Formats: sequence, C-alpha cells, structure tokens
Amino acid sequence: DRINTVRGPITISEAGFTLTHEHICGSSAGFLRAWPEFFGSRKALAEKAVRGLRRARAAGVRTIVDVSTFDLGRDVSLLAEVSRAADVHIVAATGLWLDPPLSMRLRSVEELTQFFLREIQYGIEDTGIRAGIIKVATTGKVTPFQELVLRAAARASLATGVPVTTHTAASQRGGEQQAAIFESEGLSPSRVCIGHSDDTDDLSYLTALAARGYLIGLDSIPHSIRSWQTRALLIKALIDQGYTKQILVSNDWLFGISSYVTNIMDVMDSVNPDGMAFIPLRVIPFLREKGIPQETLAGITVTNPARFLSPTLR
Amino acid sequence: GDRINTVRGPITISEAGFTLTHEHICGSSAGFLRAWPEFFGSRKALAEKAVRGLRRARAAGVRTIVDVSTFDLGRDVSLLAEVSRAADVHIVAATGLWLDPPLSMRLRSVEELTQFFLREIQYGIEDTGIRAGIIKVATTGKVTPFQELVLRAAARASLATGVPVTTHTAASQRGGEQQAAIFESEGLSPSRVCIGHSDDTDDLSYLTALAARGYLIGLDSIPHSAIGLEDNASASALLGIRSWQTRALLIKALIDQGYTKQILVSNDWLFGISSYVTNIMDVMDSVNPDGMAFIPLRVIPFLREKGIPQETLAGITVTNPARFLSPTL
Ligand SMILES: C[As](C)(=O)[O-]
Ligand SMILES: C[As](C)(=O)[O-]
Ligand SMILES: [Zn+2]
Ligand SMILES: [Zn+2]
Ligand SMILES: [Zn+2]
Ligand SMILES: [Zn+2]
Repeated sequence: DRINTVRGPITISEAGFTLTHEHICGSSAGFLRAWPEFFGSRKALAEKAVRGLRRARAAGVRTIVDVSTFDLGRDVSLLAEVSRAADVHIVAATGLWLDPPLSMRLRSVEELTQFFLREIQYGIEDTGIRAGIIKVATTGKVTPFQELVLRAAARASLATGVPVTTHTAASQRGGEQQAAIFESEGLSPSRVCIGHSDDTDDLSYLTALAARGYLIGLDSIPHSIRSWQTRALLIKALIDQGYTKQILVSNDWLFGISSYVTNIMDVMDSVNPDGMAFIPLRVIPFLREKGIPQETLAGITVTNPARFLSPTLR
Repeated sequence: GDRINTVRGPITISEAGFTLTHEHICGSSAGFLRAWPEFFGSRKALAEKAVRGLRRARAAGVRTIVDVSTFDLGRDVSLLAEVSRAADVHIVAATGLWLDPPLSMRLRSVEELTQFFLREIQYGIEDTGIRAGIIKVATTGKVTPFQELVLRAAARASLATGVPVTTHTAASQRGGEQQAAIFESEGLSPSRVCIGHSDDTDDLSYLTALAARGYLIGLDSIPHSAIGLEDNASASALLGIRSWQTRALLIKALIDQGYTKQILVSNDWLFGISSYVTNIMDVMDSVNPDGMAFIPLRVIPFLREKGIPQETLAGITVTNPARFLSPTL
C-alpha cells in the first residue's frame, strides 16, 4: 500500500512513471562529506542533480529509485534535498554493493540482516528516512561474503516485504547463482529484480528467469560496444514472449561519480546528454515505433514498478 | 612553529604535556559510526565510554592523545571533539589513509591525494573546521602501487605544512625501511616521520638503524598481548603473544643504545572497534583494563624500576612528542 521515500511515505498511485535503478551520486561511504570539492562542491552537485531530475520530470518521470547503498556513498540528506527541489519522489536503498569496508566485510549474516533491517524499519543514519529497497551485488559465481549479503537481504525482505534488486555481470549469467541463493532462503522471485540484465544477448537466460517469476532489470540501456537500440530490443523480445509484467527499465545514470577515474562523469554526459531522460525520450518512442502499444509501455513503466516496490509478502 | 592543531583548536606546544602519540577513540570505517551506531551500543554509549577512559588517563597524568584514525578508519572528528572537551584531554586528529581505502580513494592520483590531505590540514575536516595535526599512512609487506602514492602525497603535504607523518608497519616485515626510502626520495626529513608499531619486533638492528637516521620510533602497542588467549585465533593474530614487558623492554633497549630522543611510546588503545571480529573490544578490555592509562600506570613504573631516570622518561613522554608534533619545515 505505501512506499517509503526520502520525503516520507507515498501511496502506490502517487509513484507514477518510475525509474527503478538510478543514482544521484556514485561514490563511497563518507566521501561526499569528507571531500565535496571532488565534485566542485556539494552545492554544485546538488544543483546538477536538481536540473537533471527536473528534466526527467518534464519527460514524464515521477519517481526514481536510488539504488546507492552505504558503500556507494549514499547521502540520503542530499537525496532529500534534491527530491524536494525537483519535486521527484526518490526511494532510497539499503544493502551492500561491491566496495564494503572492513567493518562490513567482517560481519556475520545475522549482523548484516540487523543493519539492513535498521535502514528499512528505523531509518538511515539519524535522518528518520527509511529505505524502500535492498540493493545487492555479486561478481563471478558469488564470493563467500556476497553470499552472506544476499542471504541477509533475503531475510530483511522477508521481514518487511521490501523488494531486493541486484547488480550482476549478465555476460557471466550471474543472475542464476543469485536466484539459487534467494530461493534457498524462501524468498519469492516476485520480490527480486535481477539487474544489469541488458548487458547480454542471451535471451534464453532472461526468459528462464522471467518464467520463474523474477523481475528483469533492463537498466543500463544508454551505457554504450553494443548499441542502445540492441539493448532496447531485449525489452521487445520479452514483451513478445508474454513477460511484460516481468520487465523493469532504467538508465542507471548518475549526476556525480567518484568511484571511478577522474572526469568519467564528463565522458558519460557527452555520450548520453539526455541523462535520466534517455529512457522516456529515446527508448519509449523507439519501442512505439516498433509497434509496442501505449498500454504495454505504461504497464512497464508505471504498473510494474508499483507492484515491485509496494511492500508485500504475497 | 610552536602551535599545533587539536580538535578544540590550536594550542601552544607547552600545553601538550604528557602525550600518547598513537591512539584511537574508535577503530571503524568511513561512514560506519553514523550509519550503524548500535553496533557500539549507541553513539552516546561510545562517547561515554571514551570519556571515562580519557578521564582515567588524565588522572594518571596524560594531557594529550594523538588519534591516528584516518578517513578509512572511520574517524568521526565531531566525536573526537565531544570527548576531548568532556574529558578535558587534548586530541590531535589525523589525515592520511590507512589500509582500507574505498574505491573513491583507491582510484585517485598522487596529486589528488595531496590535495585531500592538504584540505584536512589547512582548511578542515569535513564541514567541522577542525584541522588535522598529523598525517597517518599505512603499508603492509612490500608497498603496493597505491600505498606508494599515499606515502608520496603524505610527504608532499608534510613538506608544504610542517605537519608530521606517522606510519603503520608490519614490523616483522621490517616495513619501515621501504617507507623511509620513499619518504627520503621525496625530500622529507626523517625527523618529521614516526615509524609505527615498531614494538611488534625484537629486531634491535632494524630499530636502531632507523633511529640512527633520525626517524622517530613508535613503540606504540605496549599492552597488546594475547598471552593466556592462545586458544583465540583472532585475538592472537591481532595482539601477538609477546608480553607487554617484552614490548616495554624495547624502550630501555633504545635508550641504552643512545636513542632516547627518537622514542615515542603509546598504547594504541581504542574505545570501540568495528573493523575486526565482533567481541574483539571486550577481549582487549579484559587483557588491559587500564586502557590508555596503561603507559603511565604500568609501563612508566616498570621502566623506573629498571633504573631509567625520571628525566629520561619525561623526555620521552613529553619532550619527544612536542618536538615531533610542532610543525617544522
Ligand atoms: C554503480 As553501477 C555501474 O554498478 O550501476
Ligand atoms: C587500527 As591499528 C591495529 O593499525 O593501530
Ligand atoms: Zn551495478
Ligand atoms: Zn547502479
Ligand atoms: Zn596500525
Ligand atoms: Zn592504531
């Protein structure tokens, strides 16, 4: 019924057109606070994000899910500020990505479950802002620590109804091992989005996951040696197979980046000047031109994220 | 010249008094104390514990500690300021990087890292206005490419500000020699550098050779010992199984070799720890219930009894830290 955002709870019907995998800033824990000049300034980064969210809004977007975890340097205070100024809802994430510090890597599954629960049930830091999604990430065949993270994420999800969303290497079919771990925990696939799934041409891998009830996160379409149109046709391919209700689409864009080489943000913006508006301005019309009907597109961009984000244990 | 940055502002170096040069309020990770304070019970619980412990150290004669927690050890300078003020003990904060840099640090150039260290020294840490008075760096065995960048940025920051450098070593690996070589290649004076965790080894040839070059020698983990705890693999790995007396004897050894002016002594204690196994703080607190008061209450009398003059012990615990911390270029 209600989804937590960085400005408080909203009803399902208020979410509207939702981008389910995005970032205000891709960074590291404490980094934005310790070295804001890395981004010019905190004000400059905020202003860029407000402009970018208002552009997304004018292209029809009403909500984004920021899947920046603790170790991606999530600053929910920043998220709240730019959400307010852009009038775009932002759902914040708990979980762990691929750069956990020692204080996280040395935790038990039980400890990590408490941490994820605290961010969902109590709030993030001292802000009272509660996470509405759990983000996790794996590499290869899943490390021992990543297995603990996935199990902790399943248990937090099962306690709260909040969904899980993942980082994979699609070229390694990494969703398969993630699914196996989630199902061993008793998690329903309909609570899970297997993400970065547009980085493959292996349709049979995606269909098999969709048939098992997973949400398929076709979430990095503008990250272009495959063209974006090729990635976008995976959306059409899953629709054509009758799995429209399993599709989630996004840009995986960011407004600031420090967890990579300096000035990569500049390179990225020059390649995709549309930013988070790439899905609604380029991918949706491309799909219309391929004959996908309005009702289907609305299903994918409004109905599917609402069903996914609404906390549910059914 | 004669003023040093503390988390309550600049003090003249005559106000530093008895100084523990390698300590921690909390051993953690960037962002961690603010995201998960319940890991330590609560933030208030941790602050209260630190204040009790610092007040006891103060009763025992300690006037200043140097908290050598960096960004990636989860340094929260607001917490340092809160507990410094309440215990009325000076705390010097650190910039630099330890052994757990996140990607956003690991991918930076030497010039970027230099700017980051200079920001924390010359401008302030985060938005607090509190300036670091020391640069902490760390290496393991062979220095990694990234650690080499960190050590060069530290040297450059020190040369620009006069602020000293203090290091983490694996002393069993004679790590200070690789560190010293890099520092000297940048033109850094050894008198601006403390080679830390040097009490982790009994190799007096290694220690005296560094001392002879003008390095400060950090004998900084004296109460660290898992003797009696040999069935505890994690505590043994961290604390070692050499006795505190064995560690303390290195202080007398370096004095006896003529290097009194090169010795810095500390506990390397902490009031909270998240960057290791859960329960390690409780284990440590049972090994050493004196906490940071261990140096003045145990080690100083031990050395006296060996016949070391009071004046020598006062030079080590007061004069050497003052000379080390006073910005000098
Ligand atoms: C921060 As990412 C490139 O895993 O979406
Ligand atoms: C935080 As330590 C054990 O390197 O002093
Ligand atoms: Zn990812
Ligand atoms: Zn992402
Ligand atoms: Zn150390
Ligand atoms: Zn230390």
